[PDB]
Amino acid sequence: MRILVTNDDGIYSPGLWALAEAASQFGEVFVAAPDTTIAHPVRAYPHPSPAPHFPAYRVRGTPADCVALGLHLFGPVDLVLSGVNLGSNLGHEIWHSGTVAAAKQGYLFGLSAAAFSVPLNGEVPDFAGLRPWLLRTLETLLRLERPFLVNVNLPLRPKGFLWTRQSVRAYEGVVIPGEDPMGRPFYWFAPRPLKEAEEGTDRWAVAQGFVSATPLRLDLTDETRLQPTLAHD
Amino acid sequence: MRILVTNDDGIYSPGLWALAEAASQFGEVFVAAPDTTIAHPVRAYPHPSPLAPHFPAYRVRGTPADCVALGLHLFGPVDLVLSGVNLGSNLGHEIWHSGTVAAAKQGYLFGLSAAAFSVPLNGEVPDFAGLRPWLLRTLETLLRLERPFLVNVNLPLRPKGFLWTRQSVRAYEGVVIPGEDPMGRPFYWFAPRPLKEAEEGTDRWAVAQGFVSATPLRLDLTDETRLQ
Amino acid sequence: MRILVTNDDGIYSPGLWALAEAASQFGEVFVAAPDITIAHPVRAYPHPSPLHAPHFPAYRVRGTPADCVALGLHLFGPVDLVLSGVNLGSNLGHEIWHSGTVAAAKQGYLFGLSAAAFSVPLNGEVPDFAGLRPWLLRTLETLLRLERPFLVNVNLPLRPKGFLWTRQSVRAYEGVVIPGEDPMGRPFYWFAPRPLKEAEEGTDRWAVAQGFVSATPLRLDLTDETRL
Amino acid sequence: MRILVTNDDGIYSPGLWALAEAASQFGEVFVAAPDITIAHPVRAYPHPSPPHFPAYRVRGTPADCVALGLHLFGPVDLVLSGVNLGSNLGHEIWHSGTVAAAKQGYLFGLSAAAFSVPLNGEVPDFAGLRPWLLRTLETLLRLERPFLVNVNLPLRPKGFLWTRQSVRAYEGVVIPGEDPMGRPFYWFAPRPLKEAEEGTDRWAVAQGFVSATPLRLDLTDETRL
Amino acid sequence: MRILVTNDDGIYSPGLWALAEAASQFGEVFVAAPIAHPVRAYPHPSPLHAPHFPAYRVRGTPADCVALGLHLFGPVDLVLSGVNLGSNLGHEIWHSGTVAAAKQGYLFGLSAAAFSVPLNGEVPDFAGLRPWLLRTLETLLRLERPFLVNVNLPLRPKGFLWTRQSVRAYEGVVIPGEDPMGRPFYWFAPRPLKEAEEGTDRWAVAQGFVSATPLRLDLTDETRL
Amino acid sequence: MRILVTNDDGIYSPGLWALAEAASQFGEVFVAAPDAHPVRAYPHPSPAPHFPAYRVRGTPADCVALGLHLFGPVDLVLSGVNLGSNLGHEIWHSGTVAAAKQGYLFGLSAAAFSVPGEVPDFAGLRPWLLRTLETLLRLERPFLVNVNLPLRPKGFLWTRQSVRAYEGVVIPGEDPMGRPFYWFAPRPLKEAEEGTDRWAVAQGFVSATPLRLDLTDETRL
Repeated sequence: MRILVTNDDGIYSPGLWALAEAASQFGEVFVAAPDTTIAHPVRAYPHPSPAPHFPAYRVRGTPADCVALGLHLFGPVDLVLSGVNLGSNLGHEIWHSGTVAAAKQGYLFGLSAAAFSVPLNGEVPDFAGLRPWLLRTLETLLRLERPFLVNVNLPLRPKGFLWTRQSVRAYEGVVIPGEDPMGRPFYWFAPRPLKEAEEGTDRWAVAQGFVSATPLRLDLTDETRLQPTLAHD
Repeated sequence: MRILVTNDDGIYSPGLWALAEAASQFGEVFVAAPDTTIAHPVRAYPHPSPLAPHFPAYRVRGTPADCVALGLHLFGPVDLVLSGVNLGSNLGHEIWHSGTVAAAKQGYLFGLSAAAFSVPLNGEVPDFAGLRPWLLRTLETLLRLERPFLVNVNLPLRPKGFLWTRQSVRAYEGVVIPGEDPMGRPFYWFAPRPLKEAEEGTDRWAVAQGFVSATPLRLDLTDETRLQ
Repeated sequence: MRILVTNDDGIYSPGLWALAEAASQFGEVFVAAPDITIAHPVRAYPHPSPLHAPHFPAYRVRGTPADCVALGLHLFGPVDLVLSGVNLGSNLGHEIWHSGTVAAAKQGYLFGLSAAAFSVPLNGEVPDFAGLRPWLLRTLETLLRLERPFLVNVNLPLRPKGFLWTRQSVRAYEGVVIPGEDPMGRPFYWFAPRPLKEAEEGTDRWAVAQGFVSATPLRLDLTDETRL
Repeated sequence: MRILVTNDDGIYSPGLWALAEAASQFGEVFVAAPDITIAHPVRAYPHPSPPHFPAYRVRGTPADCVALGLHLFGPVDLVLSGVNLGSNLGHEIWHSGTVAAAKQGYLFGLSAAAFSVPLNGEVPDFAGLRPWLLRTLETLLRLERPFLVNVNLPLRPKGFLWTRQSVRAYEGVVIPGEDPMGRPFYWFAPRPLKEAEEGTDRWAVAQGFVSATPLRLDLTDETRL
Repeated sequence: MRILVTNDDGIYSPGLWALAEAASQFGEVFVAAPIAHPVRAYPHPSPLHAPHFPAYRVRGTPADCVALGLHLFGPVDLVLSGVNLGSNLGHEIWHSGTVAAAKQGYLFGLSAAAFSVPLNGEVPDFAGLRPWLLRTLETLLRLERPFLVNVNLPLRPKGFLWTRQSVRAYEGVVIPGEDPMGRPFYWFAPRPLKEAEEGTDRWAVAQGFVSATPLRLDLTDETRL
Repeated sequence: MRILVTNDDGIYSPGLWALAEAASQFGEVFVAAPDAHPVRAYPHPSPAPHFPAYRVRGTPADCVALGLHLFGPVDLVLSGVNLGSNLGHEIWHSGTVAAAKQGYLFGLSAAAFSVPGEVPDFAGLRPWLLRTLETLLRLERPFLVNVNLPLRPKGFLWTRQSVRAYEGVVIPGEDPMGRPFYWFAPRPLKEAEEGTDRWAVAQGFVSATPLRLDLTDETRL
């Protein structure tokens, strides 16, 4: 099988190259990464892979742009992988994730897809010690009914793997006033969750030391509110 | 009832004032809007509501989410968070990265009822003197629902109805066509297009039929049918 | 004229005797109501018709409503019309398919006799037969003018104020599946299918909703001549 | 595409899996089988399918299975009901639980097809009927949607045929008798006035032809309005 | 004295209202007739021919009737079930629905009795049954409490006997036969070995006496444990 | 000896063929399962060692009557294994139990077998079936025994029937739609006592309760 690897941090992110080297254990691997709805032009320049040579392209566009060009230039492609993003993509963060959107674009194009992320701020992800678990994870996804759309968060030092649901929490909008060093006022926006992540959620799983894998949906409709509204006698 | 009003087009967008005006008809309106992820600092300066009655307002040099948190601290408590009226649609796959929708969701995450308002664009501009009747009718409907609620609303340019809808979810084809600019440089045309037409009952379908579209949104992106 | 009357609620149901007394206005009445293709046994014992109206011959039957049509035609043969009802409960739209009341009539029609099923919408308040009698007589009068043989489904609201021929209501549906739980934590799904629009004028469902008795001529053939 | 498969015999019927298995040869299959309109509680339970298509046993009717089927698995593009052990021809179509489930599917907006094979004697050879189930399924999947067809496969199929429901007049044969314990009763044995007619599902199955009949939803007799 | 009258033949059985009227002669009578499940219930009119009884028609099992019955008319100190339109003697008790209701009442701490009468043949004259029906309740009411008795009234009582349940062995009589349409079948008509020993419910009602058997709830055979 | 096996879940229930196969290790087995009355039945092919089989268009009791006529003489009637419990009060309305009671009413030894979210792994239960059959086969005949095997038994135990008093909990409620109703969620006053079938299965033990046929309460006659 053939795999397209992209991300949203750039063609130089070591997480991009760690994902591609790991994807290569299961198939032909091709890379298309970002430079940084309507028909637009996209410039794509061949990029030499800094490991087993991977045909790569540097795209002047969005990650979704990469997936589309990556399928054109490298088709056929059976799977679309996005990451590994330097930074988590858990709970409410899934919504806005660029990494996730890349995988979602692949699913919308009919392929199977998965986003991979690791937490930042402090220690940098050690990709050598993460290779085993990256591999294990890929081996599992590859045993799912296709196509699939999955969101993966790997902790810094994984001890396991778990299928998770998204953490969904309420917050109290904390606004704390303050003044900068030179006198100018401002507001410190810092929302705190009203409770701890329940077990079974992606956030929990990563805090316990497990690779979290969440199957995503494309439909945002709240049918439990819609259906009753649409009913008649 | 106290209503916080915001958007993502800017304190200067007419869409924003059309909505605050319409919301006033149901309660005391407060406005907080963007100027143009974790504990971060944000600035906010008073702003005179355009002249229409006066609305306490603020321009926030941050995100629509910041506006919502900043509005609840500056005019709290609040009963409802309305975001829009956005100058561009927010149907289907677009809901995902909607700034307008982002603001409303923020209010929801704070225990409040919320709704985003969008009017389709890229051609002509909306007439908010004509849209007002449909806006009022829509708010009136929303306010009868059980609280809290999270609804996404799209209004066609000149509406002739109203439908509770579901999100249009469609598959695509990665149309990539080679080409060069009249100057000589090569490039790739990316033109994604849906494998089919929007279905009856979806938001996209409703709007194309001249109807206002109202979709109740879920916060959980988890696909439970692939988890169990 | 000879008339065979049955139902699918039982021989003690007042909905049964109301239709019998009513039919007794047009001819001699014989009753056969409850207590598979292969040949099967069926017991039938003489039953005393309630001594409150002109006593009519009757038989309690240890079988199905169709078994009833058959034994009746045999112990009372010959018969001109087979009446089934009055069913305590409605038999409208989609419901016509699995109706025991309609079924008995269809059976009579398949033996070459004219037949009609009578039902009255229930759930909550039970019918008042002294007041339905005029409507039973009026409906019966209307049916006896029809070219024979005929097969008709009749539904009468509790307090009718008119009569109308109707076609079967045919609405689209949505399967509402909302989760819940008994007072023991145990998980379960609440399932209630519901139509997606109001019933149309000219349908049985619309008529009774408006307060008009509804009558629908039925077809035996379920073949959709279109796709063939 | 995606397919929901059910029946009214239960989750253990060979007919059901002989259908799910043939269904998987055209798309993602999910099976929901059995154990009023007012809101009622329904419980489903994860059930191991014997290929491998996710499944559920539903403590409910077949309709319930289509409703639940879609909410726990759906969306879905098609509903399949069967194969029912026992035929569903002519007058029988009226009260078939097999057909009622496909019907519940159409009324929900999807295309639907109910499949059935005669019994009352010898069991069917599913692994030996696969030829025409796949063929019968190919023909339908190409039909203009949405559709609602009733399929009746004879035991040893030598062909196909679009049909019309056989509709016939009957004689209410009633012969008295008495059980061994001397008690009296009446034998009720209805029998048709004449044999099935060419073009009907009942005649087609008797000629060894797989029978499919498109079904209408409105029982209204327009030539009387 | 408050009494809940129920049954399993449904809200329109004359046997049910016949029991209520005999029961009202000894206290206030209330009526309800047909895991944690939801149950619907509606007000139902009592036959204006007898002194008004508050009644409900329940869309569930007779066990439900007793549950909802003690909730709506609570407090109740006696649950009577029947009069069933058919006997409930010997091995029949095990499976009787009329008995089940009374049983449910007992499980709830109340005393209870089930009443049955022979059907299939002729119809029971409750007016000509009211004497012994009344007398039977007088007796039942003198018993220590709570009690749980199965009662069977012959079509024309001329006495009353406390009885034991008839327990008989059977010979599995299966007689071959064929119907009119020519097809074969088997007649299963089990016949007991010996007759019904005297002192048994079956012997009593056959002599022409009302039968009353105190029932137990433990199905265990301690003598083999 | 000669063993007749039936159930009430039908001819395709793996629970019937698991009892039949287990019973074949003790005698010749014959099967008669459901889909003064008339009854029809048709030969049926067994899945696994070959057992003479029959599907009866009738009640479970019918299978027992019809099986003794077709394969008689028979010494033991085995009914099950039912998919779903049959403990305490439940015995009363058990079809599985009613089939065995039929064999008993006919002078034969009889036993009912049942197993309670998930499905039973019969290959793993087999050992407990054999072990349970041998035990039963050592009781004086005729006999009627009710047996419940938990999913993964860890013992055996001759039990009595659990007979608990209840409190009829009725709580008003209403469906999502709007239609109101009554919740009838009865509940036992106490917990299942030690040594009763229900308590026993709860402990993970196989349960076997000899059953009586007389429902008379002689202590009050």
